Amino acid sequence: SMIEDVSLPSQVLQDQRLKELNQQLQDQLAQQTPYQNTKPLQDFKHLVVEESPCVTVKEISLIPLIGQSESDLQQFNFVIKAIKKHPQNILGKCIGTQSLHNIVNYAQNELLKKGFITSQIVVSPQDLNHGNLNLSIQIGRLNKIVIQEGKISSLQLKTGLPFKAGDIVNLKRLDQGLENLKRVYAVDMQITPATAQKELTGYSDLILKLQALQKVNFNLSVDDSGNQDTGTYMGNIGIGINNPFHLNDILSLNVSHSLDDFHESLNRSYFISYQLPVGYYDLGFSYNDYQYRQGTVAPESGYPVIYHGNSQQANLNLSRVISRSGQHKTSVYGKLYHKESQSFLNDIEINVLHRKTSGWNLGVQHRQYLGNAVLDGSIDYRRGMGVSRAPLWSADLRYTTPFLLLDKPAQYRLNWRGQYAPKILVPNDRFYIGGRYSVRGFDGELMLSGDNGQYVQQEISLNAPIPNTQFYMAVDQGWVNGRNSIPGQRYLLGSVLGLRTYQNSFYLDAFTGRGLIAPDSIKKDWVTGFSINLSY
Ligand SMILES: CCCCCCCCOCCOCCOCCOCCO
Repeated sequence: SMIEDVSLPSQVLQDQRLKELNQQLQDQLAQQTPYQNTKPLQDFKHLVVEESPCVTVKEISLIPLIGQSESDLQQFNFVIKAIKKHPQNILGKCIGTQSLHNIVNYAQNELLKKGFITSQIVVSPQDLNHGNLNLSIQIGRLNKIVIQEGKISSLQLKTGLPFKAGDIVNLKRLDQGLENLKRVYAVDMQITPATAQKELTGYSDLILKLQALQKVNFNLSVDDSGNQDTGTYMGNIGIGINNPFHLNDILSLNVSHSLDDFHESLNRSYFISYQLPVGYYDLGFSYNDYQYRQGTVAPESGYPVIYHGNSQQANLNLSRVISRSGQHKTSVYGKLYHKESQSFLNDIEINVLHRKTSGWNLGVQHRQYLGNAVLDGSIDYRRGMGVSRAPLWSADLRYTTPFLLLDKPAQYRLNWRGQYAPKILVPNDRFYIGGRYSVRGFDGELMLSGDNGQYVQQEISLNAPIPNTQFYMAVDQGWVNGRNSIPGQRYLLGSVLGLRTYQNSFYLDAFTGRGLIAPDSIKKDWVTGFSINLSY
């Protein structure tokens, strides 16, 4: 007997659409604007200079101020570490007033490097009488979080901000907490000195002005893509609920209906996503329900042959920011997933196509800023069971930058996704190319596939003379290789030209494309696509 999932095309397109949807929801979360706060005024190539009166330093130490425990100072030994590490070998040199000023400025830049923007390196110059350079730290702390405007529960502050009153002010934790609050608020954050009767000297007040974002958001989309003969028609209802349980949380709902004339299929899809932050951590869970019907409902033969089936997927996600700055953000994550799928023929179940799978994902993601350019990507390791240690490597890379093109503002965009499988994969685990999600300019009725694969999408958009409009041209490329692939059919090259416009909560995206290079079994026909969305 010949085993066959006649629905494999519709399920591949659903997975690609699911991945695109999850990326768009993650991209909706506002990040902190990039900056370069640790800006060296003077480069510190040479701190020691030849000076009129100087003292020979024989010890560089960090010395507690009044009321400072040495556990408080243990966190700041990197300041003295950096001093002693400097290739000018400060220890044993003759230090006058100008070099001492430079050594202090260097240790303060190092303080700002690690994010302590309200702390200050001071010198206790009395012990220089004995050749001892003794540094001290004015530890700047947080006195009060002040909500000048907007409502926020005490629990929201505790879970969204990884810091509390009385902690040491660090810009990495301020930015993290600010990003968590910007999921549900428009946020204004200011640092001011704390006042006592008329100041608290070592303390700061965090002034927050909050304005809640629209609680309920709707997105209705219709898409009509295909070739000049056949096409697919999609309808999407997206609902975004903002801060429903007052936990800086976001709940997303999506219902999709599709009519694919390429595979004479009808598809419905339900998707729910919940996400809440806990300081540097992030918790998420999602669920997808997918159903299809395939065949001719009223055939000429009088023998109706309908293939239909359902598929469910549940996911639990946990990620933690491990490193961040004004120009980068890095996090590690772990996923737990369970999948279940069954197929039918005229309401009779095909037993050998009943599939339950489960497994876990481990990965790391990074985002990097330089100027107005954004670079972000991830690498993922997956392992899943069946009914057997099937390892899958996944990777992602995206790059965006503005640039001038014939003296008009423009944007360049590159999307790259790659998959490497050491072992044989089942059909659904393969990497597919050709269609709106993998290589544009192809209709997707026939896709190339391999156990290993990668595509790179490239696109340039320029502003139209009309406001809130832009033209774009795109060139995409796909590659498949490894098992489940046959040579000579391993490459796709498509091109797309189109336009996009936004008219007062109405978004249009239309493109016409064609396949440039393809194996003989691929049509290289002309394709069109029209997308309309309404948010309110
Ligand atoms: C440590 C592994 C991280 C994940 C890497 C997966 C991306 C590797 O994809 C390889 C698939 O290549 C298919 C054919 O490639 C031909 C073109 O190659 C030129 C660019 O490498």
